[PDB]
Amino acid sequence: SGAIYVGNYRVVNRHLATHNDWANLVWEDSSRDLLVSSTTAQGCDTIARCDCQTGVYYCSSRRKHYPVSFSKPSLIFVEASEYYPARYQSHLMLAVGHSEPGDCGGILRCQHGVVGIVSTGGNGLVGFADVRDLLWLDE
Ligand SMILES: CSc1ccccc1CC(=O)N1C[C@@H](C(N)=O)C[C@H]2C[C@H]21
Ligand SMILES: [Zn+2]
Repeated sequence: SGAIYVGNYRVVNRHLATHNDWANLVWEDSSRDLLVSSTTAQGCDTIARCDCQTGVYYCSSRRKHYPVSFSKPSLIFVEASEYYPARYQSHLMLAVGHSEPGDCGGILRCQHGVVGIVSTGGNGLVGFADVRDLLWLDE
């Protein structure tokens, strides 16, 4: 579980999105595991606009924040699931770190703000869905 709240937007994993998110849909992308829904209240999360490759992510399965080195956003194969068939997921960033299925949504942050959220994991790895290219979130 976990969301990003910037201005009149809510950013969640598309596989974890609720009925309200779909009733107030702004943009969704299956290949990125992202969904953006509109909000009534004003959100206050700063989105990072950078090329950072080091940051800190929240791990709800360990109740701890972890510093990580992460890859540049890319097309990375993800195995079949109960939400998506086997496919390349775009704008994904991998790091060495603990991830569990319910850790999806945990925020990855650098010194410049929110980078993205936990999307994939397993085998001593954690994958983050990047949100830095979505410039319309700020505007
Ligand atoms: C971080 S979740 C996790 C953790 C350890 C091991 C396995 C998983 C499962 C995983 O990688 N997922 C990928 C996600 C996707 N983007 O397609 C769909 C939901 C099922 C989540
Ligand atoms: Zn940064």
